[PDB]
Amino acid sequence: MKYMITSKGDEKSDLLRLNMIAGFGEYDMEYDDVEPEIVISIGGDGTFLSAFHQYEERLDEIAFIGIHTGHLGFYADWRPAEADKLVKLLAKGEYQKVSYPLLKTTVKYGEATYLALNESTVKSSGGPFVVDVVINDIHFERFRGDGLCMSTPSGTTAYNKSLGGALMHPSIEAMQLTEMASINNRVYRTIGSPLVFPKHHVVSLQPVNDKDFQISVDHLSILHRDVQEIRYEVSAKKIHFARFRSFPFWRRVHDSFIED
Amino acid sequence: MKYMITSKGDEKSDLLRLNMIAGFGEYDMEYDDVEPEIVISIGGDGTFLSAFHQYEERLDEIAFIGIHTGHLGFYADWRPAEADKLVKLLAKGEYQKVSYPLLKTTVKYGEATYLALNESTVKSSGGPFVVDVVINDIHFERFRGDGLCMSTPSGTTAYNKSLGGALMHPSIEAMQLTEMASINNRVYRTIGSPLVFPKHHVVSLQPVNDKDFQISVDHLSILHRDVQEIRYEVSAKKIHFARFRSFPFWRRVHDSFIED
Amino acid sequence: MKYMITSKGDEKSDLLRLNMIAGFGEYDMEYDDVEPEIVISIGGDGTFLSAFHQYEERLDEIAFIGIHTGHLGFYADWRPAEADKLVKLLAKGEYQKVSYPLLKTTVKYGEATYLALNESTVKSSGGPFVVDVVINDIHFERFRGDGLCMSTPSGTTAYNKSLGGALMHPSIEAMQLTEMASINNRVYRTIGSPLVFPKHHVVSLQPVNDKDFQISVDHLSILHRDVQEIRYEVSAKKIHFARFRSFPFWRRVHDSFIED
Amino acid sequence: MKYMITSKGDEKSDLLRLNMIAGFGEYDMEYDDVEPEIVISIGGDGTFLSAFHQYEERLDEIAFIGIHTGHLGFYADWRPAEADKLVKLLAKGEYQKVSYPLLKTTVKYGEATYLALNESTVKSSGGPFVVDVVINDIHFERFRGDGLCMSTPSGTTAYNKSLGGALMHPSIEAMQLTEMASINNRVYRTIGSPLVFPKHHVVSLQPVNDKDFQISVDHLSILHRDVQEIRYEVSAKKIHFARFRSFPFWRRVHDSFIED
Ligand SMILES: [N-]=[N+]=NCCCCn1cnc2c(N)ncnc21
Ligand SMILES: [N-]=[N+]=NCCCCn1cnc2c(N)ncnc21
Ligand SMILES: [N-]=[N+]=NCCCCn1cnc2c(N)ncnc21
Ligand SMILES: [N-]=[N+]=NCCCCn1cnc2c(N)ncnc21
Repeated sequence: MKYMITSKGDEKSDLLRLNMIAGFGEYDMEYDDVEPEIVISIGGDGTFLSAFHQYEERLDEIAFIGIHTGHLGFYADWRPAEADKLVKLLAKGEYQKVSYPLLKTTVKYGEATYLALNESTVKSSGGPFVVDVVINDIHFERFRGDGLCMSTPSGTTAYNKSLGGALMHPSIEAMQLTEMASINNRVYRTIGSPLVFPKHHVVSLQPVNDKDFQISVDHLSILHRDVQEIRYEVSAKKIHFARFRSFPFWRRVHDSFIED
Repeated sequence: MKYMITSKGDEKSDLLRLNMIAGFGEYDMEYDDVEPEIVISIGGDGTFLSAFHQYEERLDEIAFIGIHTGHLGFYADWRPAEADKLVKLLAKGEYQKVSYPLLKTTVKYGEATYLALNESTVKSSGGPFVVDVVINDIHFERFRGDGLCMSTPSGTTAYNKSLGGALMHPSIEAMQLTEMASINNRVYRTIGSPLVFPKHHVVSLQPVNDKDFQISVDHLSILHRDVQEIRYEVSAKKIHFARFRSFPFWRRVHDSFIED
Repeated sequence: MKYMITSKGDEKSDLLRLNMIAGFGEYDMEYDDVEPEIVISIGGDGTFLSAFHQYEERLDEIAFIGIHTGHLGFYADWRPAEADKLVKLLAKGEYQKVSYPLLKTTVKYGEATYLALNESTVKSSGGPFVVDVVINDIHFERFRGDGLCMSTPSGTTAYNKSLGGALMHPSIEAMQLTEMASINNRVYRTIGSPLVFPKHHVVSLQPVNDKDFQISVDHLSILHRDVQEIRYEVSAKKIHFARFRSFPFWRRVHDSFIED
Repeated sequence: MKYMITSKGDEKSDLLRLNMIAGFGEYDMEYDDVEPEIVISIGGDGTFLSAFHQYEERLDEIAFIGIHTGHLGFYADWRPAEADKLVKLLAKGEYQKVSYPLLKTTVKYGEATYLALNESTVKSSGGPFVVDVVINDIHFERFRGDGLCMSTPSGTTAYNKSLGGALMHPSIEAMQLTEMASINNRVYRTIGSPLVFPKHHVVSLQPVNDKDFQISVDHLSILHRDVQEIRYEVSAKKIHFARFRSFPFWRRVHDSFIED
């Protein structure tokens, strides 16, 4: 059973990484960042996202685990001083795997798929943002504002939360769309409410004038030219976590936003 | 196969009801409001809610169908002039049944269960509303404001929508909690975001000073004294609709809030 | 120069009141709760509101001052341990007076005026809340929801803030109206945005079906039957504070909601 | 008394412009786009903003007037078919001038002032947006989100409205700040409520890491590097409108967002 460990690169996370590799050396555990089976993130949630995207082609073969050196994270939910007990149970242990749903983002020109852990956003490159929203091949609305954000269940606690979106429990295979500063007068009308779509529903964005958009998936932001369709749906692929303890999602929400 | 038809009582809905009973008389269809198998609502969504609560003890044995004489409703989605084609297919037809999730509300003193189609709300009888929120036996927050609203998937388009809640597709077995004018300063903290809970999750409300609350289930509002716990969870019971046509939930949302 | 002191009634505020009366006795300062010139509140903001409404017929003749025994308040902005220095400067001192705007609320039947320090709210007695909104004799909208709240500048930090309202600086003679869980579909339309009205603007509420409303002014809540019009405007009367120090309104907002 | 007329450039507005110049030729009215006294905008609100910024150095010497060829605008509030009656009263008439407040935006490096009619916004060039907010030389908060928007009274109906801001009547000399998708957890805290500042209050933005910002004034968007301070305050300069009729601001709000 192979493993690898990424670090935030600062003074604290690098020294915590070298002490776990030394601890993992007392066990016959091979370090392999090429085709690992246990990926360990040390730092914050952004480090976990980078660690996730580094191996998004082997999601079935990998069980993730995150350690937080700064604040408490939603994916990095392991205190740094608890690493020695983590190394012990992650070696000689069987534990159990927990899986979360993911978001597929398809872009067509005149196809490019993506996998997101938190959210995927769309904005305009310069001019005003105007798109028609199609839900299962039915025109629902014509949005105009700053943009739109489609979130995963676990990602509702991120950017989705800042846009008024609802926090969904990760056991629900769904995706949530939220609006960014839309225009609503007697002429232009958007729904306003966040929308939650189940598995096997397809939300499609279609341009109306400008065909250049600034699509961002998680932290990765990029620019697309002459875009024909942006296609959202819940991915069949799932991330796999490795849990040694009961840390409820609703408890992580509490400690992060209420008090801890 | 028995049937019954409730009416809004006005001049328009009563005459539409008598023309369907006459149409149903050409077929060997017995009218029975005691133990029917097909309940028909004529009027609005409020008439459908009353028709629902009139037979919430025979939900498996009943397939509902609603006709709207005023506006377009979410449960009453059949144009009045389409009643003759409805009577024809509802008699000699097999159609297909569609089921939505429901909400169970338990109240304990020193137990009383309820079934809601839209939402269940809690407020205080006079004084300020203060409750502790417990999620699966874990204290999540101490709310203080006007009250709280727990919504069903199909009920997100009602009161839940007015509170900033997200609109969920009815195929998702879940419930959504939304806040009513909460207080948030450096001392008192609520989450603010609407919360979506899956099946088999229990949200419990517990008093902090006053033990009298104005609990309302759908339209039925009542007052409870010396309350110990308000217990929410997704009911195992489901309502059964009878669909003769493709009318997507997202299309009903469009026609009701965008344009029609 | 006469004075009086009200108390929250608890063990802490009553003992703090008797130590100031003893301190005020070393000076030739007459205690008079009939026609005072300096009203002192000890406890919280609710105690200050009661102290305000106890003498709302002598607002020009009174300069208010509040002490907070619990949390920090917006009107009770004096630490309890700073009472001896307060008694000293309030006796032999000239200080300076600060004035805030107030809200006039007129109710007509088939007239009853009120003065509010924070806000005045309107709801329905049982049935749905439906009112037409008239602004300077021009029909602006037909509201339907839970109710409406009209706030004073200093009251924007209270109930107005919980309804999404903006926080106005008290030096602005204005009033702010905010909506309570309104209904908005393709048929019924409200503005949604909080509205800020200047001096000499009249916002009038007019019933549409039910003519019974639960009008509340600050903490005082009451019920009115067969109501014809609810009339809002900025009062010409102003409350008078007595400031010995620089405590900016924006600083009080910071300490109350950010950190202190 | 000189005059000039700008056009949207389309087929409809250009032909409406040439018919007014011909009408203004029957009167001894000199056309002068260098130093006019009456500026006329034909098209939309964006055309009025460009017409405003074309002469923001002669605001006292100019009384503006806008005609709308597309929708109804807030600054272009004159029906196209009413141009002949406009030309008549604008020539031989005295009318009356109406003045609105404006927003001053100062940027310092290691000064550049601006005048806005609607709003001024700040965002980050790439990285996360983090700024400290200083109000009259007092640190109020440390914002982190997408950005911030400071609005004028008449501009509250634009971008400010899309951010949850309140609509202020133009007779109030003030400015309103609204937040753009801020982050709020147990660590990072923003006020959330829109803030309304009176005349002679200074809101200052100060960077925390990145010193490059995408400042936008009305429609004009630009990029600033190595920024030290962004300084907001209500300008002493005021725009001057020329009104021939009673068109209340609250009525323009009604026709634009409710119905017309
Ligand atoms: N991109 N970036 N950097 C900002 C990272 C902010 C914290 N954060 C990242 N993911 C999150 C998540 N799923 N739930 C809650 N909080 C999260
Ligand atoms: N109680 N009551 N009367 C007011 C009824 C208002 C309309 N309405 C009722 N249920 C609804 C629902 N599920 N989705 C959308 N709209 C609904
Ligand atoms: N009614 N009551 N009790 C609840 C009192 C809550 C605190 N509070 C009262 N006035 C306030 C005000 N103007 N600004 C901020 N906070 C205020
Ligand atoms: N920049 N740009 N183009 C978009 C212009 C949108 C309409 N609009 C411009 N100013 C406005 C204002 N003060 N109140 C309301 N609506 C306004």
